[PDB]
Amino acid sequence: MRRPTPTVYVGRVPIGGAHPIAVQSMTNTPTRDVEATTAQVLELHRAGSEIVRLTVNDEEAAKAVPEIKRRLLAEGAEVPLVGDFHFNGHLLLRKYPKMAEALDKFRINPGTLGRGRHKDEHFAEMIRIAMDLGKPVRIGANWGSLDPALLTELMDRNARRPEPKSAHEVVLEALVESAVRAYEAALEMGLGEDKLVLSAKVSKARDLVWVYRELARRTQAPLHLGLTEAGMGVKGIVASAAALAPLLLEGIGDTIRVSLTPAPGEPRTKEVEVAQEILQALGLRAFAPEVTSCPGCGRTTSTFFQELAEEVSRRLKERLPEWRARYPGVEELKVAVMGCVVNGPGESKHAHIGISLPGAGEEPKAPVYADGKLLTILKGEGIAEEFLRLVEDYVKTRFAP
Amino acid sequence: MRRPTPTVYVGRVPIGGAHPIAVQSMTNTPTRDVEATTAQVLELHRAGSEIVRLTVNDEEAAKAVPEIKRRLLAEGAEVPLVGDFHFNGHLLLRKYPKMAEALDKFRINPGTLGRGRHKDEHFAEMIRIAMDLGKPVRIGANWGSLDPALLTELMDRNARRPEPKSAHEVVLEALVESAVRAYEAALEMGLGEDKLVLSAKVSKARDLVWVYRELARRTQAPLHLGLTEAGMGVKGIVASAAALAPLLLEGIGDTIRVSLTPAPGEPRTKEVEVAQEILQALGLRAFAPEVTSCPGCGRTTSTFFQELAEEVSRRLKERLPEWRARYPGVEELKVAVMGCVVNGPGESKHAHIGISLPGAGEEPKAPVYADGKLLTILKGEGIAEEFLRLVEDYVKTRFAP
Ligand SMILES: C[C@@]1(CO)OP(=O)(O)OP(=O)(O)OC[C@H]1O
Ligand SMILES: C[C@@]1(CO)OP(=O)(O)OP(=O)(O)OC[C@H]1O
Ligand code: SF4
Ligand code: SF4
Repeated sequence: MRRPTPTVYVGRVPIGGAHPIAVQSMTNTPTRDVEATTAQVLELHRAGSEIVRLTVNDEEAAKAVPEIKRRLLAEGAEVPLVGDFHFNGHLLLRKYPKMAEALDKFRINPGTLGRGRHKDEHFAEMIRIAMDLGKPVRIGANWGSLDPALLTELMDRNARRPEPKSAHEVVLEALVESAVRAYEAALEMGLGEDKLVLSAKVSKARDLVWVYRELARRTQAPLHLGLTEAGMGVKGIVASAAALAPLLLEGIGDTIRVSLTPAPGEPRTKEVEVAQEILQALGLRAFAPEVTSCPGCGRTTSTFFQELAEEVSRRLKERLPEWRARYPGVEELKVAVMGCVVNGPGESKHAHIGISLPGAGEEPKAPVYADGKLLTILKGEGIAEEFLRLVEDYVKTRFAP
Repeated sequence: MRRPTPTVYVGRVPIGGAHPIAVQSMTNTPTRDVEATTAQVLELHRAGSEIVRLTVNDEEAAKAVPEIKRRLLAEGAEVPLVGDFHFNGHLLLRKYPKMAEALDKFRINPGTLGRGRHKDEHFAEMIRIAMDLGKPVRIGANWGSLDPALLTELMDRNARRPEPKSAHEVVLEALVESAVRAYEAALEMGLGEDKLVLSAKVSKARDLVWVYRELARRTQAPLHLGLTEAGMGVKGIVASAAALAPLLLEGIGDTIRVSLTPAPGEPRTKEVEVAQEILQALGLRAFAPEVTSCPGCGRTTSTFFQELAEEVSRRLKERLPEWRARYPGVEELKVAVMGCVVNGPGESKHAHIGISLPGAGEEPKAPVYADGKLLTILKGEGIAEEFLRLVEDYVKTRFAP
């Protein structure tokens, strides 16, 4: 099912149909602040961001990039950096060659190149720089910055149809056309297929699915997939997952970014967490152990069940750094915590290891299952720490080198 | 695209292809606690739960249901109640007819009916009760409680194939077969097509999509769709949305429930919120105004942007009760809050009303767009309260009766 694509290396990270779908993010510190940006790149990388983007918006930002890269390399952090260019990318890349060389990838937006004839020249200049330095490029369209000349073109084509489409449908058409035309122009200039990634983001899920299906049909490039401007909190999380899932299940998408608005004081790493959860939920990557647990209902005996589930989740997170170093494959661990006999044994048998608490009407004992069979039955006090010891014993055996 | 189905009324709430996809939830208080359960049914309903399920697990639970229903009706709360039966449903429904009459729907699990021959008799008894009272039924299979006799049957059929499938694939087959056979048996007994809903839940997203596609092909019934045992926190939210979205976009699903494990002390209403967000993200329902906002990046000028986005989201939530009463259609409101000129004007033009803050390099002014055109430009202090006044003025005009 995975769409075949050429491989594009973003630094040491390969993107494309033969490679795992890469998680990426973008900093939100001012790029001119070397200390703050370096720190956030590191933080994002440590959280799971395999590629990190930073805006390169003005001369002060450009001047900071080589120093950011130097500091990352000094700690052996080889996380690739993507520069995000708008309006003046051709000028910054021309004027600051050390910045152009320090970056691992350039992002161009076909709607933020300039006016009229200037747009093609600016484009060309950026692509020439990339070719000269052997850098990959993302041609990233976004409907928040759609090339107006292209929109008018397609509106006029639409108006000629026997059955014109809606204005909204035409905007989607223009967005795809913008990406596809810029992709083909870059190819025609001599930028290699191993150096082009495409995106074309919109902020509504159903629209994103239409767009990406069209991009995937009309191009061969690896695709950077994300729902732009997803918003805040649960809404932003849900919309992001709902938009990406249909496309990922159809084999479309080579790298993802989750565009969450942080709440004031919420860490910028949250979007990385959500990206990882999307991929893992769909079986496309394994990053860390996970917990399958029922909602609980009036059959569940006390607040113990919710406490135990949370304690297990916490413990897995705490053990992971050590486990990752010792036990190959542990990222695939699935642990169940269940509230009663209705689904508890059966769901637990589908995990690597699971506990079925006794709910209402049951004898006060908790069977524990591993590899689909009864392992033991726990009773009394301290069931949580007993179970967590059995999980540790399980991991040490199952994921032994 | 919506799959056509007969209409099944769950109380006053119609379920099926001609009706909006209904949000449902399940209580987690002990059903025997009348006060606690009534209160939680009300809370869930007020949060958006159009249908509420409660376990009816033992005689004490059964005895409480008529009193719960009576209390709800005394306040004019017509929220339909679904009784969740396992193991002893035939006995409780027989012994407590006032409970059977008080419920609006019975849920049966074909894997929790009993042993051997007893399973068909128990089934039949429950279906007979439902027919006698004119109640609808959900036949709800779950792979945590899969009928073992059916699994063996299908394992033996599998073993005879020239190319047997995996054990995991056979479990999925058995789950679908369990639901389909019980559905057909209920039809054959004389339960009407206007009285049968089906589910067949699994805890892994990709599996849920396979299962529901099969259920949808093989049956005509409205389908209750949910990812069972989704787990806690962001993982549970993401997995739920990722599993449901592909199916909802294909037109499959007539009611949903989100199976989140609450954190200790987290309200049971969170699953309702997530369910609403799934449906609204996909354009299938509109419950309340929403905010489209960028992630912010190093182009964004201060923590003001995140604060403003959050303030707008909060204000919309606070205004909604009044707005819903005054202004028809307001649930469809889309408001944008954007961090800079790159995408700010364009995204704002796609909302009903939006603000584009000035980011780095820009003059300290914030254009505001409404209905796709410039409405005003804000400057100075108090931009948040000015914008929120313009949102109020907008709503009063656009959503006027
Ligand atoms: C930074 C921007 C600029 O176009 O990048 P995109 O890749 O278009 O989209 P997203 O990742 O949602 O980030 C916000 C955008 O403003
Ligand atoms: C209550 C149970 C019982 O089978 O209901 P289902 O509808 O099978 O699934 P879900 O809504 O995930 O709730 C948990 C289950 O244990
Ligand atoms: S497994 Fe038991 S306690 Fe958990 S939600 Fe299902 S019926 Fe309730
Ligand atoms: S709209 Fe501007 S501030 Fe917001 S993420 Fe995009 S480039 Fe950054």
